[PDB]
Amino acid sequence: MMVISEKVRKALNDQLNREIYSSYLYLSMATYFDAEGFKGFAHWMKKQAQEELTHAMKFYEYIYARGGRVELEAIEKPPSNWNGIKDAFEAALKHEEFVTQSIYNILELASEEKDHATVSFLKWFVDEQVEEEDQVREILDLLEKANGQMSVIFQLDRYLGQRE
Amino acid sequence: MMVISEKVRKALNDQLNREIYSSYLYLSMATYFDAEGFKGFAHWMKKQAQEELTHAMKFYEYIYARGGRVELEAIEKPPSNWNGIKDAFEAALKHEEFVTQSIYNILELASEEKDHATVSFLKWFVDEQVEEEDQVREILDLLEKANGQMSVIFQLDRYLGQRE
Amino acid sequence: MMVISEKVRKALNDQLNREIYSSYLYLSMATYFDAEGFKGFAHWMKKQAQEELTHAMKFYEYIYARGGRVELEAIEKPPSNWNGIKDAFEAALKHEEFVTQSIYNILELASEEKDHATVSFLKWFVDEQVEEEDQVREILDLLEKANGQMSVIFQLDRYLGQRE
Amino acid sequence: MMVISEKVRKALNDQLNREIYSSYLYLSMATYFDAEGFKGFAHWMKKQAQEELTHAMKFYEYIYARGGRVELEAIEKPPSNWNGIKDAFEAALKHEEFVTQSIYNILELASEEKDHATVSFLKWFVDEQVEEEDQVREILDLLEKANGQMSVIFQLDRYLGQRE
Amino acid sequence: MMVISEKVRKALNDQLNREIYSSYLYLSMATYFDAEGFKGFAHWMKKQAQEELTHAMKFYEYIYARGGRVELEAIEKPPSNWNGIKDAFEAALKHEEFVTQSIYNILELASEEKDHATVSFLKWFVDEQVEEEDQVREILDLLEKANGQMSVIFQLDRYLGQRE
Amino acid sequence: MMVISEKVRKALNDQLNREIYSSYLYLSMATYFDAEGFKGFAHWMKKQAQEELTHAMKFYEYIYARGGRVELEAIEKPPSNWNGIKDAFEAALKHEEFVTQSIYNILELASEEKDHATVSFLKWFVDEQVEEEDQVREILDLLEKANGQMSVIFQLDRYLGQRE
Ligand SMILES: CCCCCCCCCCCCCCCCCCCC
Ligand SMILES: CCCCCCCCCCCCCCCCCCCC
Ligand SMILES: CCCCCCCCCCCCCCCCCCCC
Ligand SMILES: [Fe+3]
Ligand SMILES: [Fe+3]
Ligand SMILES: [Fe+3]
Ligand SMILES: [Fe+3]
Ligand SMILES: [Fe+3]
Ligand SMILES: [Fe+3]
Repeated sequence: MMVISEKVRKALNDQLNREIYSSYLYLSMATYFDAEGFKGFAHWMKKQAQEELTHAMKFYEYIYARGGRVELEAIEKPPSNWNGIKDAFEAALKHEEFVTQSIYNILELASEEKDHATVSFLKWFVDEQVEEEDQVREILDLLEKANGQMSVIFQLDRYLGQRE
Repeated sequence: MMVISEKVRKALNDQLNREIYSSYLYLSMATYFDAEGFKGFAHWMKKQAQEELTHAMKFYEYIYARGGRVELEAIEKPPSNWNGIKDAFEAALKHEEFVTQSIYNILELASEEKDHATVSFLKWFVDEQVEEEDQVREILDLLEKANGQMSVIFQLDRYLGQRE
Repeated sequence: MMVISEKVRKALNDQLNREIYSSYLYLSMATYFDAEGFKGFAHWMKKQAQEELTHAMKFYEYIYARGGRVELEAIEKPPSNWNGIKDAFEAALKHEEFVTQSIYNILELASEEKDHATVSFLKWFVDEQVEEEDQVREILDLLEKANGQMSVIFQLDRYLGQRE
Repeated sequence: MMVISEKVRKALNDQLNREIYSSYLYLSMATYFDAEGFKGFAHWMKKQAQEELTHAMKFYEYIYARGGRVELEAIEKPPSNWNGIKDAFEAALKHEEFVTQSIYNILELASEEKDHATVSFLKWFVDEQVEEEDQVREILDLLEKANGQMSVIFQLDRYLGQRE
Repeated sequence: MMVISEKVRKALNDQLNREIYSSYLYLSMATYFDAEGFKGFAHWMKKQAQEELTHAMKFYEYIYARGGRVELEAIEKPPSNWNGIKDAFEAALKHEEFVTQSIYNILELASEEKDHATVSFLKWFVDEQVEEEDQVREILDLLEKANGQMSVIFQLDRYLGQRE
Repeated sequence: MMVISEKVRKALNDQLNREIYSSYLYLSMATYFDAEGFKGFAHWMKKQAQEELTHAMKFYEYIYARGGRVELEAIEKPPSNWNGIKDAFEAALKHEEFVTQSIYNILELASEEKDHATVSFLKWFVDEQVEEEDQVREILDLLEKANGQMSVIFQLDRYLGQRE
């Protein structure tokens, strides 16, 4: 039987679906970059999309480990175009900060319910979000320095296209 | 410039989104098998979901190679429950036969337009569909022979849980 | 259930039986070459007979993959006497060209029915028949040049006897 | 020149053709097992068909070694269906016992003619027939013990499917 | 004797000669890049010329495999001057798209004649042309982004000069 | 700036174009040998065609090293048929002797102009032409000894077909 509350189960399932959307949004940013011919930025976003799916499956396996079940929900259509390289990465940063706040909300729900197992499980994501946000902020700072000069933006398309 | 027609680009983009849905459907079947305690069947379905993502990305890269762009659409909520193991695999077979017909329709459209590049590209998917349909039919035949015997269902769950 | 039509299943089953006969014909050619004391030509024909069985089994496995069944039919007695070495290889070429036309007829039937899976499956055989015909044409050209000279025919016997 | 009698040559050639039919019969049993969805039993029968061809070719090479020639005859249509797994293997046992008696008849004929070379050649087949018959009896014993339990028949299908 | 029609043989021979011209055109592009001091772009074009010769020899061997013969025709003088790097690669792209259409025309002729062997042979070039066009489009996108900045064009010259 | 005279540059460019024609001529001889069924002689001629391209590219790189430019000219249609194997190799010998005299004419022009760099560059070709002529003379001597004797011509075809 399920040892998380239905309310914590719902919060975790909601977050799983949010991570699925995150993966889909980053794939959409990849489609935009590929349409604009930045094959390295697109590669970076495809890798990010794969990473978000691993987040979703961590939520999946935790839900089942606590006796719950996962219900997949409809996936909203992501935006398909951005008003520039900066516009896309600013959207990514805004999205990741929203994901961080969502995880925070689950953590406090679990803590109020004295569900220490879920509180502890979420630590990994708190720490991971620190890094996700930082990587996007670093990219945005580089884009600010480039100031639209393609001499430099070529170098950064090439470097992010190196992501493993 | 785009060297596929807009109608062929649309058909290919539609199929990419269909493959994304397929992946999500197989993930949902995994949520069902895991809820029912069949971790080997669930494992098989997670592997199948990943395979469907590789199909989607094959369409993605071909579309860009012909000068088109991809637009991701909303993904419909899949079913979450089946009336038993057979019911789920029968749903999988019906879905794969629908995917095959979808591929056939693109092939016939591209052939009507004398788009030999797209006709040739689609051959890989025709052959792959033969294999996917056959593997599900094989599982259904084994389940029919098992006739609900848990000894045999345990053995098959093991076997499918070994999928690489 | 069977997802090829009965007319296509019958065409494929007919061709499987045709490939069995091909194997048997080449074994009969081996009996002739061995009776004439050309063990290298006989070796080549025994290898060709084994190759034809691999063709039959490719049809076999495709038929089952599409939900059909194979029915083996009577095997006609092959000829056992030829006028000479070149006449045997000329008969081989005529047989392979007949096999190619038989395959073409299946492809055109499948295409009429929009059975794209079977059309795609048969491509391997179209390409292979090009090679089968060409290898016999090459041997026939060498035998025409030899012009019955037993010195040269012995060299060709030793060379064909090296077939792997 | 031929140093076997024509009667012994005919007996050996008749047996070569019997071995060709044996191979074809076992391939037909494979068509039945594959239609019934027992891919391991079918695999065993495909291996047996290849073994029977090695028997035919041992007769072939001996006939030529004694200065005779081989004449291939029409091959009769084998049965395509059996009333079940045990029915098919009972047919296989009856066939192999008929093959053994046929070999015995050649041996007795050659002995009457004081053709010691052929009597000695046939000892390999006498000994091999002991093993062929015994392997079928062992499978029939296993099927008798299984008594139609699919739990056990799955085991036997996988075990026979491991045949090298 | 020839098993392609004279019309299909002439279409294939015409294409072989077109592939020879393609090779010569790319060598001429190398003469331009070397005159402009871009040794890496020139290296890329020398490698491309060699690849075009392999295309010509594939047509050569297929014509002979179907019993035809090759007749080499005069090769027209290629252009030797372009208005810049991007202009040369735009010419390469236009040339490759013309080559693709030429191949399509042969494919449609062969299909009209039910020459399934030749249609199938041409599939390889259909797929290869997809790749050739895409590789030139990728180079054109890089040159577009470079926007005449010699900093980037030096790097691109080195990179293309590494072609194996 | 160009440090060869225009007259020497034109002589070298003319010779580069002559070497291209040489390559094409030897490919045409290959088309003849393949039409006649002598795949070893054809192989030898294909290897010779590639060797002539290496000659052309040695002229190419020297022209650029001295500040000149290469202009590729139209290639004349080579003969496609010869009155036999010996006729083809006699034509090859006559061609190579013509090439040697052409190189000599460049050397004498450069010496008149005291262009010691070009005189020295051409020594490699003087020495190479000695070998080019000698290998064809050797083949012609073998063919004279063979005297149309097909037994011997087979041996010569296989030997020339081993060319690396
Ligand atoms: C290389 C880009 C990968 C594609 C990312 C797609 C993002 C949206 C996909 C929707 C979800 C589909 C189901 C995926 C389940 C994966 C489960 C296996 C373990 C990761
Ligand atoms: C040493 C060379 C051996 C050549 C043997 C070729 C025999 C050809 C006879 C064909 C007709 C009988 C076919 C029987 C079925 C064989 C199935 C084998 C694959 C499983
Ligand atoms: C770096 C080398 C570049 C050389 C390109 C030359 C293209 C000129 C075309 C002329 C054709 C001559 C015949 C060549 C036949 C070669 C056949 C064998 C090799 C595939
Ligand atoms: Fe995430
Ligand atoms: Fe798929
Ligand atoms: Fe065949
Ligand atoms: Fe036997
Ligand atoms: Fe090409
Ligand atoms: Fe030369």
